[PDB]
Amino acid sequence: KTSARYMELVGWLVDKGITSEKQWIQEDQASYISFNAASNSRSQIKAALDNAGKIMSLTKTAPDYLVGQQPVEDISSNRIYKILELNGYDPQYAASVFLGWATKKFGKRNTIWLFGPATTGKTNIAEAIAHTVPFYGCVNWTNENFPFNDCVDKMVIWWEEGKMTAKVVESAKAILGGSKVRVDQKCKSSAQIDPTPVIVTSNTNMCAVIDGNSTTFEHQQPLQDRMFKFELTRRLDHDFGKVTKQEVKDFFRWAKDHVVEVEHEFYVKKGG
Amino acid sequence: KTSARYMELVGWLVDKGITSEKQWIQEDQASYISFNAASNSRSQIKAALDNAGKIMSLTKTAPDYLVGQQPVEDISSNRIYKILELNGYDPQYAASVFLGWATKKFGKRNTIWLFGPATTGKTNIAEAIAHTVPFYGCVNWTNENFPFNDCVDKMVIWWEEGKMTAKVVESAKAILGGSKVRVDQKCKSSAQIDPTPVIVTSNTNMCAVIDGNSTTFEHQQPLQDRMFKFELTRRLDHDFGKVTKQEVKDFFRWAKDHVVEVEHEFYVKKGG
Amino acid sequence: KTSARYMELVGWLVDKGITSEKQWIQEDQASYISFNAASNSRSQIKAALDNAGKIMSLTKTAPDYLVGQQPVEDISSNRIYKILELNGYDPQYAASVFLGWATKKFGKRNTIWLFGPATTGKTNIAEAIAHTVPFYGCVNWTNENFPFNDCVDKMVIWWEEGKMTAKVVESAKAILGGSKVRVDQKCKSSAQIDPTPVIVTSNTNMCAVIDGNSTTFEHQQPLQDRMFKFELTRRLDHDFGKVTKQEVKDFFRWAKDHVVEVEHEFYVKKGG
Amino acid sequence: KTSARYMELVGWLVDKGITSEKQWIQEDQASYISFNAASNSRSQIKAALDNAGKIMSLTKTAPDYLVGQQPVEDISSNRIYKILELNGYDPQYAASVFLGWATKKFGKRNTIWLFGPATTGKTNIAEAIAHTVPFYGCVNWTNENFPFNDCVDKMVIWWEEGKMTAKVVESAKAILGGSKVRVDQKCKSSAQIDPTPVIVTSNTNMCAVIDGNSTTFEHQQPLQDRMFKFELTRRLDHDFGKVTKQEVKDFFRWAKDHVVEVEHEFYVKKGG
Amino acid sequence: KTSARYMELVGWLVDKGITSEKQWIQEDQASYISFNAASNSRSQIKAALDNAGKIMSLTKTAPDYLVGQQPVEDISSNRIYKILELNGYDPQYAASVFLGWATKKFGKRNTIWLFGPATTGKTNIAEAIAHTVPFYGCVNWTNENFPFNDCVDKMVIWWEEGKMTAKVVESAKAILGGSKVRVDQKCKSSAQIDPTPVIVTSNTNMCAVIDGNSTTFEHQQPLQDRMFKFELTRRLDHDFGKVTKQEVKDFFRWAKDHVVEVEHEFYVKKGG
Amino acid sequence: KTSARYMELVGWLVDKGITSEKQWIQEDQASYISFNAASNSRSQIKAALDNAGKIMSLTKTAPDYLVGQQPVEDISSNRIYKILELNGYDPQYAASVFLGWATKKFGKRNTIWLFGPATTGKTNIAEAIAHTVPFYGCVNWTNENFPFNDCVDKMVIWWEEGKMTAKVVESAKAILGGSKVRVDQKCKSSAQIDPTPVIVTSNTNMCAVIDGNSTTFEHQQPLQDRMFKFELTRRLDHDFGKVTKQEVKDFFRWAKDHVVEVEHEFYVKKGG
Amino acid sequence: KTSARYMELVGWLVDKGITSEKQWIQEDQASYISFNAASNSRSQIKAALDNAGKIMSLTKTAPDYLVGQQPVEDISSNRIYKILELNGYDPQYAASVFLGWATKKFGKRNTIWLFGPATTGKTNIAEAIAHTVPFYGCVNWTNENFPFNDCVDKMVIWWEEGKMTAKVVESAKAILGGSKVRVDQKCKSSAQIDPTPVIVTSNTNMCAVIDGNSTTFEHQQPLQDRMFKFELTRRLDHDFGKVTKQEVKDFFRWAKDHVVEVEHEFYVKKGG
DNA sequence: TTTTTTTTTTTTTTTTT
Repeated sequence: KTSARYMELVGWLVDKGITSEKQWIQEDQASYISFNAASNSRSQIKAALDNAGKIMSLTKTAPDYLVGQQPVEDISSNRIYKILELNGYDPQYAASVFLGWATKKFGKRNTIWLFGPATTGKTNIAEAIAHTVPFYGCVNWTNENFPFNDCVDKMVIWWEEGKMTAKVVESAKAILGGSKVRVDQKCKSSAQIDPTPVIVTSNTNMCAVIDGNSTTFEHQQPLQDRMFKFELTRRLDHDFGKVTKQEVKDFFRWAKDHVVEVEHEFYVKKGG
Repeated sequence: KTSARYMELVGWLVDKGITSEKQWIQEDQASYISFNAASNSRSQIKAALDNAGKIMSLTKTAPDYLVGQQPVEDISSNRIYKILELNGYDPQYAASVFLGWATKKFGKRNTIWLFGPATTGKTNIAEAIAHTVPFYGCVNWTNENFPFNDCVDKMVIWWEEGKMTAKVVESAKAILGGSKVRVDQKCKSSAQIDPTPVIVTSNTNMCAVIDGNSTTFEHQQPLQDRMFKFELTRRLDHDFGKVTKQEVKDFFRWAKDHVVEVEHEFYVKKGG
Repeated sequence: KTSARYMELVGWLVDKGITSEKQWIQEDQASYISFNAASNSRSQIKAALDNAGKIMSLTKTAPDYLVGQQPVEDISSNRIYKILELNGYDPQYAASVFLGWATKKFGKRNTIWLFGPATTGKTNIAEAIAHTVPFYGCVNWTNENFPFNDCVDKMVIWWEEGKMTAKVVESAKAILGGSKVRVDQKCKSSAQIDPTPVIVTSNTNMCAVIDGNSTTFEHQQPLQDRMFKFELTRRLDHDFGKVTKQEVKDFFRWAKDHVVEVEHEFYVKKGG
Repeated sequence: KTSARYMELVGWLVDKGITSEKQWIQEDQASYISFNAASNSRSQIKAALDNAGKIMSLTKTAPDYLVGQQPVEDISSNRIYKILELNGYDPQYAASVFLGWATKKFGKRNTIWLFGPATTGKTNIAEAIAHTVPFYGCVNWTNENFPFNDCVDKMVIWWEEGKMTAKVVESAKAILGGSKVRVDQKCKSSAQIDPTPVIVTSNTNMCAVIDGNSTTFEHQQPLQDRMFKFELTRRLDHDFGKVTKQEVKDFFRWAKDHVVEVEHEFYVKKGG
Repeated sequence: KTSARYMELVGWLVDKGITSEKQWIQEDQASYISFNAASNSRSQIKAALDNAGKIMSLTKTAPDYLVGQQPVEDISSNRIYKILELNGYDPQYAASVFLGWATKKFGKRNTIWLFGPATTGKTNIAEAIAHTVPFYGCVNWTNENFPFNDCVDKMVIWWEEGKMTAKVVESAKAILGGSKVRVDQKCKSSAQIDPTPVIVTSNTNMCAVIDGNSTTFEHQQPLQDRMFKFELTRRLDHDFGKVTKQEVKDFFRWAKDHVVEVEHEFYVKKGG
Repeated sequence: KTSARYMELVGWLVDKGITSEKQWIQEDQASYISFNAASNSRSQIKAALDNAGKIMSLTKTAPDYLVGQQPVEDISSNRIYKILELNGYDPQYAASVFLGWATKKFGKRNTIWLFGPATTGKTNIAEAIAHTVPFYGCVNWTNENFPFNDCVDKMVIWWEEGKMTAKVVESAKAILGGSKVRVDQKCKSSAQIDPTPVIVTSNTNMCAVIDGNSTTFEHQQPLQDRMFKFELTRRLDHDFGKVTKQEVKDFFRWAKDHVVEVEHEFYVKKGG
Repeated sequence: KTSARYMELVGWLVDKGITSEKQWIQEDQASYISFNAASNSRSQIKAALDNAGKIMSLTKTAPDYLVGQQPVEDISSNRIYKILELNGYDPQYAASVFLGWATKKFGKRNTIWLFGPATTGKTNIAEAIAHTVPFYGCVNWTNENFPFNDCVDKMVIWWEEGKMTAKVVESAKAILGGSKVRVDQKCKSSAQIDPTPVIVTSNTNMCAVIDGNSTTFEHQQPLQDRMFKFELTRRLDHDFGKVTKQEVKDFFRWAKDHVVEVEHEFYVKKGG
């Protein structure tokens, strides 16, 4: 009276691919109600969801969720196209750089930073990128005792608040080049972080490592060599976002299709 | 077995719009009594009510109950228009601002602050609007530990007590500008907030942020540009309020039928 | 197995209007001991009592089950009128004020404050009134920063002894004129005190406010404008009172049988 | 099912001489093992004992179950007569005083205080009184935060050592005066102490009131008009006392037989 | 069958000389095997042993294990007699004092403080006297946070190292003077104490009181007027002692056979 | 079914060398779905895996898995061989030292301290060795309360970052050299550590002991006497990894085949 | 039901001499997994382990493990002869002293101490003696707050470090001197140690007693004239230790079969 | 046919400190 129920729940979770609570809430609430009525023991469903998430992360990496199964159709049918056109950035070169940074094959280069206002198509694009990947780590400096937290076995590490802290410079340097390092999470819990691309959204400077109560500038060369900086100037307009999933999938497919040459230096010569 | 019963209970809770035990006892009390008699474990009904509320907050909006299916076909039939012409404000402009702040037709601008003593009738209108929306929250800024405690998955955010706190200004600005944000809630909870229309009612100026024990003024530019400020000079009569749901529905219908353009401004003009 | 028992208990609690376990223990004993022997958890009885209290307070009021249909059949059949005449107060004016306080509709005026001897035959009357009505909030000075704690969901509120504090003055000011305001309570919790008619018994200067460690007289004009002062001087005999439900019902009936105009004012002039 | 067992247990606790854990263990020893074997849950027996104690303390006074139906025949039959002769008290006068103090007919003169060493025989009398009635309150002033700890819902209270503070003098004045009032007990809670007759046995002056950090005796007129003081002089002999129960019942019956006039003051006429 | 099994277990624990778990397993071993074969939860045997111990402590007392079963009438039949003769004490007077202190015929005086080395027979004799009785208390003054530990109704209260703390001296005085008292136990436990004979075995002056972190002699007069003094100025030979049950039985028999007079004062006045 | 399923799970854990949950998930993935479809009870599988891990840690060691099963084939063409040849380290001497430190043949010399930059290649080799073996401890120094982590019974104890502490220097010395000491974990329980080969990797000065809140070098003689210090300064190229289990097995087999008389000494000499 | 399982567990624990879960898993792991799969409750196993420990400690001592069960007739051949020749003491005299200390026939003389540098054959012999007997206490001085914590009802008290404290001097005197005494350990816990053999492993200032917050030698005589003290100088080699059980058994048999004269004195002559 | 409760494992604290 429990084996078949657990099997059906695991099958439904694998067929739907749930990652949180509101998702399954707006999806199909009949299975959840049936499970709650049959037994309030949420341990089984929690373990099943954890196993499903682990299998999806360790197997379905970032590119696995980037290559759209449908045809690319056209690149002009996405808001990112006109956004970059108004901002002024190379589409093919930017797509190639993003692919190289997400594939982790570049080596010590695995981090992108943006400098400019948030109204220039930054917050919307960051939210769209975070919502695209099903497993993403939203790291925030809400707890100074442990900065890095939700970012173990994920796909994209979002940095929308503050900058890189100085108390965990080793972890940041290891993640910049796709490496790993044992970092502490909550109270008594040291775990290793796997190679996961990081994207910044905060309107600050990634090089400005916050230490104690000021900024430190001692390892600017490695931070610049392991991170690609994109300057922002010309702001956007009104209602210049609303990035969906089909547009991102088509953009990723187009980027994977045509690939150009990419360098491996800080001073990126954007001239594709 | 219990799956059908749980599905029926969820459907009933969704169609009844229950928000707590009081509403459940007022509406259908037989189901609650039967569930309590069959088993004291209120975990099932609690989870069902939570899921129903989350679904209603993520799907239900304003036209579901704020806009009536049939308009009033007149103007001299509801005390709302009487109180409006007594206070002295633009009817079409006010309706447009209300529809833009509730239905969300722009983005940043998504807040309203109507100041008025306990005699101009604004308090009665605010209480009626709060009672209309069952899934609303009276986020009272009295407790200096967790202010935002009634704005997560709600219909309206009533601000009738207290001004603003300087400790959490980012979350307030994000809620005013229609977007998500993280608030330092409990020790093991801090999710985002869904874009919910916020209406102010306290006589104290909400723009004056309260920091610990002092008042700030530099943080007034965004608080003023992300909302519409209105003032009520003339009072009312002998108990003129207690607006019901039919009156609000008729007013919303009349607005949707007759609405001009919407302007982006903070200081209300002397017209209307 | 227990649905019938739960429904019977709920019906009995709604009929007898029981609010505490002591009342039910004193009244029905067969069903009580039967439920105790059956279910070893008081969750059912607690839920039944909560539902009964909600239906009696939120939906119902007090005079509905307080104004007995059996008139007094004469001018004065007890000693309440004799005590009132010995104290020195307006007859028709006092009756009108009492009817307005019981019904609540004569503007914001809905509170009485007594002052005089510490035993002017009022303690026994207050105790009898509290014992008769099933819903009564006894405001005690147990808490330091949160003195007001027995005013949410109640028919009448009684102020024992001690001067009003300054930590929660807005709640009292709102309850005086029927308004409401959300204030904090224990540790990490804020609620809105439901407006309820309040009566003060402490002869001390209740108009004064205890602010931290001083006596402020600022909150005096609104308190006097929203309340009626009763200056007590001449006391009664030895425990002159013994008010019962029948006496209160007869008084309410004889007062409703003859209603006159009301003179809203703070100073209750004894002469004329 | 368990209704019959619960009814039998209640009847036993009522008319079997069971009031505490030790008393119940000494009464029916096999009943405890039988109840433990029939059910491993002591909640039923705990609730039964609580209900029995409440019914015996609240509604049930004390003399009704401590006044034998047979006279004392001759006053020279117990050690109480010798103690009274050695101390100095009028037979009929003391009997009438005790009757009035136990019946609470004076309205406010329901208090007794003794001013004499422990060697006079006060300790033995207090021990006999405590052993007689099964229930009794024991107020210990060892902790200022919890003055009245053992006296809620009782018939006779015994003041061991220590004096009464000045933080809750109103509670003591209402208890000794034949009234009631909320009193702060443990867990920052407020309990109710009905007019329970109290008797003091310590040798220290009980008139001293500890207010904050001083000793004041302002409460003199009420303490004299609501209590009766008795000064002791002569002591007793080595190994004397050990008052039983039948002797107390016979003495109470003899006192009830001869009832005369009782004065109204603090210093009772020490004569006869 | 539960009641019959409980009664059989109680009878076995009573007629097998069982105190709890240690002695229960020492005397018999098949009881646990039978219990495991019948049931599994040790709560049954725990409650059985608790009830057996409570009954043994209530009914029987000290004399239950003092007088032997077979008369002997001889002073050279035990080692305690030779020890007391070598130390310099009258055998008849010592036996009379022991017989008078065992039954507690004096009342006020029921304690004797012994101060002397261990080679003369102090710690060994104390441990033998403590183990002679099945239920005994060990109020070892080792933790300032725990005044009286094991001593809730016992036959003999053995005191080893440590002195009474200036905070619960009244409880010790009442226990020594044949009376009860309430002493705080653990964080959530506190029971009274029954008048049980107490014997000290401190190597120093036990009359001293431990006040906070110093020594004070405030309660020395009561301890001197209610307790005798014993000094061990001599020393016995090596390889001696062993106070079995037959020795104590013969000693008590000889004491009861030879009864004289006992004096009451500070020092030990061996006059009889 | 329960016993058979538990036995099958234990056998699978012993065969596949399961240690954690994610490992078994990635390994025998069909077993998880089979157990979910058969029943719902993760406690059984958790206990089985815990018992299997405990057995493997208490019975197995390092040489049980370090020994290969076929010829080493490569002698100096592999990546590790090329790195060792370019670093100027003795191949045979290094292999003999590793065999003596892992196989426990040295006994008194079972500690290695690698000092130098991070790009030398020691960090990557240590991480690969830790990830290859199943059970392994990560004794880090992130908190000042838990000096050790999961080192109790393991194959290799990797010291990523941090330095030795002072509150428990005996435990660290016993874990490194191979002594004994009863370590005390939290305030609940504790346990010792089994002689497991420890390998250090932190580039910081490991000899710097953290005493309270300062740096002390008093506990350096034990390390100098029972530990070889190797200065790893010669950096490598740019991410030179690609380490498998077959290569490590071949290297261990070649080392075992080429073993002579290892020279014991703190500072590394020119014997290469 | 569980009678057969309990009997089987008791028989296995008595046969294999199991003293904990580790020993049970090492001797017979099949029954452990069988019981874990056929029953989740551990009450039966806990009771069996407690009974085994009681039977092995209470009804045992030191000499019980002296004369081995297998004759070997070994004298000078194992590492014991080498350690004796390196320490500089008479083998026959040392064996006789060890036998006398294990049998406890010298009254106060019941302890052995051996001073030396560090790894001078003392730690090896200490660890061998600790691992020989399956039941013993490891009174580690890692927590000076509770020294004598794990040694109650044991066979050998191992002292691998720390020094002698003044807070538990009575227990140490009773153990080394052969007596019994109760001492308070943790919060609400008293332990009584019996005359149990003690073996020291460290070479610290054992004579210096830690009193309050400093060192004192007040117990010079009680700590000197109560045990046999010896001095060492010549150390050993590397990997030349780890005394097994066969050598210890042979030495014990040789000492039991070869007994000479033992002089009662602390300052033992250098060379028996 | 016939039930329908074996303990359904009815669900569990606050603690573990």
